Amino acid sequence: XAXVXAXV
Amino acid sequence: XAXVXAXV
DNA sequence: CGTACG
DNA sequence: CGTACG
Ligand SMILES: *C(=O)c1cnc2ccccc2n1
Ligand SMILES: *C(=O)c1cnc2ccccc2n1
Ligand SMILES: *C(=O)c1cnc2ccccc2n1
Ligand SMILES: *C(=O)c1cnc2ccccc2n1
Ligand SMILES: [Mg+2]
Ligand SMILES: [Mg+2]
Repeated sequence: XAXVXAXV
Repeated sequence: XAXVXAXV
């Protein structure tokens, strides 16, 4: 759920 | 994440 | 690095 | 009730 590189 | 009634 | 429902 | 990444 975080999007630091993927945002899912 | 489960969709038993919303599916999110 | 943790968000997302009826 | 539990899922979703590079
Ligand atoms: C977001 O909160 C989140 C949490 N755990 C994960 C595991 C696998 C891929 C994506 C994820 N996203
Ligand atoms: C994004 O592409 C990405 C990849 N690996 C990580 C590891 C831990 C924290 C955040 C990350 N973000
Ligand atoms: C799915 O796995 C999941 C987990 N917890 C939640 C909390 C709030 C809304 C949606 C949710 N979805
Ligand atoms: C779906 O609409 C819905 C509503 N509340 C719940 C509570 C517990 C398990 C599954 C649920 N599904
Ligand atoms: Mg985890
Ligand atoms: Mg929970």
